[PDB]
Amino acid sequence: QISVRGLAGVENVTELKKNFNRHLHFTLVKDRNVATPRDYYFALAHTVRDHLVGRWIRTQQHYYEKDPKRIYYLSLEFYMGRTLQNTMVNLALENACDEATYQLGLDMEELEEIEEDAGLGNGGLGRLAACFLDSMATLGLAAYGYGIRYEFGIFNQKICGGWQMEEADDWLRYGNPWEKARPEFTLPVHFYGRVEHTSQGAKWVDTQVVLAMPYDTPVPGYRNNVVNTMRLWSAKAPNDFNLNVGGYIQAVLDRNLAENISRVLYPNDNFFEGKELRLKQEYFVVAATLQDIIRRFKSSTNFDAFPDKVAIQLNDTHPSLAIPELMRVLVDLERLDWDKAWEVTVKTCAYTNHTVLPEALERWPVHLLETLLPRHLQIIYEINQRFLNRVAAAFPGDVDRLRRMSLVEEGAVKRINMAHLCIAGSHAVNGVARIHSEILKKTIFKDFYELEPHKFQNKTNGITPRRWLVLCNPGLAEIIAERIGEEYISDLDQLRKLLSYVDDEAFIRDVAKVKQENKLKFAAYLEREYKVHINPNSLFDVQVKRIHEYKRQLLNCLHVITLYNRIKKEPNKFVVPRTVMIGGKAAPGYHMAKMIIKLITAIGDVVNHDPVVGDRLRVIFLENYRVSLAEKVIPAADLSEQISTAGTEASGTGNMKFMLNGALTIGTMDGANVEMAEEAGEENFFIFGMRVEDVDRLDQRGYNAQEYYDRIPELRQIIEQLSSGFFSPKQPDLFKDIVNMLMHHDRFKVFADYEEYVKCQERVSALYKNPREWTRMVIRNIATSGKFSSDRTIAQYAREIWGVEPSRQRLPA
Amino acid sequence: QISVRGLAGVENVTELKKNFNRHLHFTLVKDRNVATPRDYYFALAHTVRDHLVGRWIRTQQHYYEKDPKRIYYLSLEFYMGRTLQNTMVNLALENACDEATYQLGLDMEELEEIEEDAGLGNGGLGRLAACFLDSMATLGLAAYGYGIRYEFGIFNQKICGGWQMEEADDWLRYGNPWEKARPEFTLPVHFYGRVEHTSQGAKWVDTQVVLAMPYDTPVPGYRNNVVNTMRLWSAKAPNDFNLNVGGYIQAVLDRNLAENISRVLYPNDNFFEGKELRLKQEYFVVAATLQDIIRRFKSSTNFDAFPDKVAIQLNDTHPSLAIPELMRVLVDLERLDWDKAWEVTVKTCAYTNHTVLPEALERWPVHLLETLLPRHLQIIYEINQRFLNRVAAAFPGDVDRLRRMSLVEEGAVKRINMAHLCIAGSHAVNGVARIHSEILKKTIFKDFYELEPHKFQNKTNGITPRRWLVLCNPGLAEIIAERIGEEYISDLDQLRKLLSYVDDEAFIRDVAKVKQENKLKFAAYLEREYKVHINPNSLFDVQVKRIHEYKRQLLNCLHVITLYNRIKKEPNKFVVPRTVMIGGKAAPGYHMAKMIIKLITAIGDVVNHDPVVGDRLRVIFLENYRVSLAEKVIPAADLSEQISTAGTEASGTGNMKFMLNGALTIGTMDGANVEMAEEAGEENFFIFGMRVEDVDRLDQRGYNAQEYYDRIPELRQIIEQLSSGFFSPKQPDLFKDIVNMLMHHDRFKVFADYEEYVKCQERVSALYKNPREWTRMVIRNIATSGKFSSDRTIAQYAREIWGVEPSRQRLPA
Ligand SMILES: OC[C@H]1O[C@@H](c2cc(O)c(Cl)cc2O)[C@H](O)[C@@H](O)[C@@H]1O
Ligand SMILES: OC[C@H]1O[C@@H](c2cc(O)c(Cl)cc2O)[C@H](O)[C@@H](O)[C@@H]1O
Ligand SMILES: OC[C@H]1O[C@@H](c2cc(O)cc(Cl)c2O)[C@H](O)[C@@H](O)[C@@H]1O
Ligand SMILES: OC[C@H]1O[C@@H](c2cc(O)cc(Cl)c2O)[C@H](O)[C@@H](O)[C@@H]1O
Repeated sequence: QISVRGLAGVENVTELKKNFNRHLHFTLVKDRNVATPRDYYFALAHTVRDHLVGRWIRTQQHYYEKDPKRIYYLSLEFYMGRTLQNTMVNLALENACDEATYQLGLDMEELEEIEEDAGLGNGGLGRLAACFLDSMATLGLAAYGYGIRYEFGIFNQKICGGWQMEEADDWLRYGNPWEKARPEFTLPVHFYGRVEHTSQGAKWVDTQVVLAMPYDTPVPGYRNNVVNTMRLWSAKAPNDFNLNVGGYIQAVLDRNLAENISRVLYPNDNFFEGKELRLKQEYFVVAATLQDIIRRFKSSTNFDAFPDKVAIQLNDTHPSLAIPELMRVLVDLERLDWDKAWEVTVKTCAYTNHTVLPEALERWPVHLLETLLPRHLQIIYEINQRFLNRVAAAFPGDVDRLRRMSLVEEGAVKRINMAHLCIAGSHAVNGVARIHSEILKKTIFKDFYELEPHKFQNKTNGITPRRWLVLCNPGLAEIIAERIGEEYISDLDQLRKLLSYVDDEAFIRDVAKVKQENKLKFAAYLEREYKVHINPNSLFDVQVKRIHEYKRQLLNCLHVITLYNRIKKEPNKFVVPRTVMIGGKAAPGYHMAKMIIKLITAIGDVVNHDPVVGDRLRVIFLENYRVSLAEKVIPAADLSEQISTAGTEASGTGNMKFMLNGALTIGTMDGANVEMAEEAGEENFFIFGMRVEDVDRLDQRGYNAQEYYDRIPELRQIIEQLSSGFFSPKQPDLFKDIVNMLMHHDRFKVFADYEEYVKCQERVSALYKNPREWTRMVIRNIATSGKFSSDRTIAQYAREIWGVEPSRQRLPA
Repeated sequence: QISVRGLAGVENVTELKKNFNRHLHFTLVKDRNVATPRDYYFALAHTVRDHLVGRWIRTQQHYYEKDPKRIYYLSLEFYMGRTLQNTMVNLALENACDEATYQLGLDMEELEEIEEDAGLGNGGLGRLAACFLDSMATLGLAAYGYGIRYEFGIFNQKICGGWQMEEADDWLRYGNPWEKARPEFTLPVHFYGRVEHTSQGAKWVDTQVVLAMPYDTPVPGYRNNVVNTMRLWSAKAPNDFNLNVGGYIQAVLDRNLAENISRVLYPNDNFFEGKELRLKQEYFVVAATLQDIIRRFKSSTNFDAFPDKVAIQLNDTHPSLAIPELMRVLVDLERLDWDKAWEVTVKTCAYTNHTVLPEALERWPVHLLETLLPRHLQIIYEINQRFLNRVAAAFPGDVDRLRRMSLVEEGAVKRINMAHLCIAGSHAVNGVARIHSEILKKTIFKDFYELEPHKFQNKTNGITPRRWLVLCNPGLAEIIAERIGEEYISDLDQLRKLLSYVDDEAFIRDVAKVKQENKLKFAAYLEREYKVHINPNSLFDVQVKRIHEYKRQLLNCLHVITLYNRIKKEPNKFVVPRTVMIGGKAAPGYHMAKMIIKLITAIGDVVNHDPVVGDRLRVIFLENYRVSLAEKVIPAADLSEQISTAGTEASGTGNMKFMLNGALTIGTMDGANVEMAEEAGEENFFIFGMRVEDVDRLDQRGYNAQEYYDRIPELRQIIEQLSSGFFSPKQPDLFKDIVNMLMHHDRFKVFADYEEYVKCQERVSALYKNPREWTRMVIRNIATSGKFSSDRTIAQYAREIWGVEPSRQRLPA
């Protein structure tokens, strides 16, 4: 049907059809009379997978023969989403499979909706890892993603009575056709025990053993025939584990204890929970990965060349134990001296920071590490002593600097600062957006920047234009390719050529048409799957992301209520119609976030059923926000809400997704928003609110929310409505905690940005009244979004951190 | 190479080779440079499996269209062993795959040794179910095996310092290519809760739900293109199971609790352990199976025809809850009246008893059933009341009969006698050998036989000649086929034609040659895999079976010691050389059985290292006895030890395996031994010891072991050796418990059969001195083993219990 989706050749379609029928018969053991739609999905999945294997084998054979420097990307999260459509896109199979299935009497889109998301991440950090894997394969890098194969990913969110309910994401229930178990590469991981010192150094003994079994998933590059590997570890008990009948039966049942390590993803985003099971997960991934790395390195004695052949990227502090584990292996097992081992470690490891929020920083209690990883604690202490000796020599007499920079934090409970460990043991440390990286050098890591300025870098985040344009928005990808060709898909900077079409009436009409089509289709989805009615002609105002106080869904709520109150005051006055969509998951233990979800639904209940409002304002909570839902709602959006308090969102990536898909942005100068506005031009962005400097000034003075309440009558009305029980008539005091936090304990200064936000929102509504100029501004956004391709980000990591040159050259098919 | 293994056609071998390479590439994602021998096994397994699927689909399509009466065989155990070779045998693919793999540079036998046993059973009862499935498919019966998919089967046995150590049988580690998960047929199973009474009968409410997910395994018939299904249930938690972060994480981890139901096989053979987890397993299999049965029946309202379309066979009392569960479904859910429901239940269900040992009888505490299955207890009480009302009318005034026949046993703890339940609710009750079935009518079920004589039947056990001749002993199958053709494989009675070859010198030589080849190969195995040296010219004296006091491995031990003592007394006297092999697993909590294993190894330690003995006597404990080991050792045996105390081994099946494979039998007149001796003629069997009547006479008098000790000097010497520490010099009192049990607490009268046993063993050694007459007696055994084919057994069940006619006709290929 459409050009960018590849060729549907006669020979190809015929071959796909016969292989589909083969899998249905031999693989699924069904025929067309008994087959369920899920059987049809699996038949297709297996058919597409067959096209990967040849390329997968020859890519790994290529790396063995050429022996390039290998990149190891260590992460506790890979938010992959669905794999079927992505694989077709990267292999140029989409139109062929579409034709083949059509001739078989099947609708491919319907089959695509059957695949479960691989939800092995919480949000931004997990999705970044997924985008990065795609870009690394597209840029021909010898890269491996290493993580944990969680049996249960991020929970499925159900809304009951306006409240979030969690249910287990049993994503492996029906099987996963994409993974390949590799039990032959099973490795032992050690826990607990004690340290013995001998003539030949230290020994870690009396340990409990857990097995790490790898599962490999192919990562295809974009039409370059490269297929890289994501290797995820699963926890397995050894067969003599804990080994009377009561005794025997119980010993077998106790195997669950060891295997619980890979059972479940911790569902916290941007929040540190110091639980032992989480620490076990962090060591488990690190210990198994490093053994696998060293094994592969030896199968090429001399560890001097290790940093020339290995790069390890630490995704946040979660895999920080890689540093003392590499030291442990090199010193204790390989018998290298400390200084040489440390040189290798530093040159091998690099660290990416993703946050400045104090509650998100990993600080593990010494007593935990003492019991679980006694040898690693000893290595950490020795690392600390030697590091502080350097600090003392560089800044003699500065005793407070020593205490500030220490990896060991003193107090009620002694803790290890994992961020401090990562800086000490890495040759590079980067933030994820220009303003974020500057904040790191100016504030939390200032002392470290003063000691080693060369170590500190910026790598602004990006998103993959394959999943986040071609896959989710084919209609937009097509109208673009009609004008400038297909080359932009792997060179997103080419979108700048679209600036010469900003006055082209044909193109303006096509951009607006594609958006309208996306909006209509998404409006149908909401009726079909959630029985909700929306006006497709209204402005689609959307904030989708995890529920957090810093992301200020509450500020959005205040604006929504303002619009409702202004309508009730002057009902017969014209307003630009809006559909306000807010979606996202709250961490199960985050009470305030759960209260915010309830508030949103409570507002919808009042607003959506007021006859006076009509279809001029609708408030909808998007249930179970996840990658597959993002792929639907993002192409349908007109307005992207990126309204975190300045200095709190390290980068954001959802912002970049909306920009690429034809939405305009209302946002603070926070994270990547600053660079987005710089690229598009500030006149083509709806910027409002305090800058980081203004937040700082307010904190020095003291933030007093009452001041805003006293001086803004519209704001006072909202607070009085919330307090009195307007949005909860049966439970008048339901929202007392929210009002209290806003009035007395608001770390994120919601009131302080309220006035500017509302006024900026008025400017949005005014522009939307003029479809032609709205669309022209949209075109200027899409055209300047090229910087935010993860291909650019990864090319920067490759050249400036890993010391490898990306390649766009095809491998033979 | 050999005829019975089928044709190796040019077109077939070429097709097998290309499909092998396809699977290696597309399925295993390997090439010939990286492939492990395990990859080669899996490539072959997948290749052979492909040939099953067409037949599997058309068999189940056939049953849908023809709608025959369906046989449901309910068992907690299916001891399947390996599947690859069995599948090749039944499909006539063995020579073709042998040729195909040879041309690929691979040894097929080596690949076959890589497959794990499916060890989902303990011994005789589990293996019987497996043999039965094979025969039901070979006889074209619409039959389904229903059980539990245990994650861990029977433990692997390791011998350390002469002691049994258990380790988890992680048989699914590498995956199981034979099974097909069917999550679409997932069914809910209820536990706990309470009973509410309404206007419309009783309701079972507030229950905990566990999901039952089926996995289907194909069961091929012998060259008839029939492929039946074994459906095994796996336990799964619902997604809202148990559904704060501590709270959230723990709730997910607690899913293990529900899923523990299918985790592990209880490793007791012939022994009742009244544990709650076992009760849950029994209900789980019953509840899911019955829903599946009724679903299939409705997909053909009127339950009058239910018994015409459904037969349920209960394998021992383990699935006895099928009776009250069928009543529950019919009465509570389908709203049938009690009397009509009961009529249907009785006509549907039949019960097979496998034991008379009191410790093996299932008697569940009322308090357990009250908490776990409150509605079923109510139904059981009502069944009991109505049954006892019939007893009271038939035998008026006989109050003690009422108490004896009651399903409810009074005492310290009230219990439900599950055997009594099964008789009441079944239209047929059978024992597993003629003497066993007579013992049932004369002793434990005498009252029930008096009430309903028509209900009681015999069905003598059998074994499948496919696995237990063609598969494990191709050389013997071939020399037989050369003389009488191939028809005997599915009509074992034809072996009688071999009686006309008992004086044929060519055949005599061939039978002896095949045995010698088997012995040599097995002697090599022991060196290669266990570093033990044996004389292949010695008599192979073997007792393989579970370790139990009733099976009297101890009596064997006494004979072994007697031979050793007689050699030490007259060293320069000639004796027929023997290799005594004893193997089998002990239940983990069975202390005495574990002591017997230690005794056997202790005897070996002394005997095997005495220079005076030389290679005239060797004692070897066969580690980890299981189906795959049985297939090796049984064809290599000369003498089969079947020496249980008369009246204790219900049938035995190992006995039949040895008879078919050219070993002579030394045995008591117990279980099937009686019928074996009757078939072959008593002169061709080495019978010794007390008959059942003699045991009874001894019990009436009082068994006094001291009498035998006082009157038999050879026996006295052995006991004094055991007591003084001759077989345990470092631990003189190690075997004190064994001596004590033998002297004071021997339920199985070991001493009473000692004299006759030793004298009978002398007659064996004498015959072995004359190879020609030994072999002629062997031929007379093999020739009369036809009765003990499970094809005969199943044909009898079909005609006399299930009311269906077996068929030998091919389905179209
Ligand atoms: O984003 C994944 C897919 O979503 C599809 C898609 C988008 C929607 O807005 C709705 Cl409501 C349903 C749907 O299947 C798109 O049609 C398809 O082009 C895209 O590839
Ligand atoms: O019983 C299974 C298989 O056992 C094989 C077999 C028998 C043995 O005694 C030993 Cl030691 C090893 C072995 O692989 C037989 O050669 C083969 O004919 C048979 O099919
Ligand atoms: O770098 C990817 C994203 O990581 C986010 C992020 C930071 C963090 O410490 C933990 C998690 Cl789970 C996470 O998603 C940042 O908040 C966001 O600014 C950034 O865009
Ligand atoms: O019927 C098969 C076999 O079942 C055996 C048997 C009986 C029983 O109650 C429980 C188990 Cl696990 C078992 O294997 C009998 O002991 C044996 O005589 C018989 O040959």
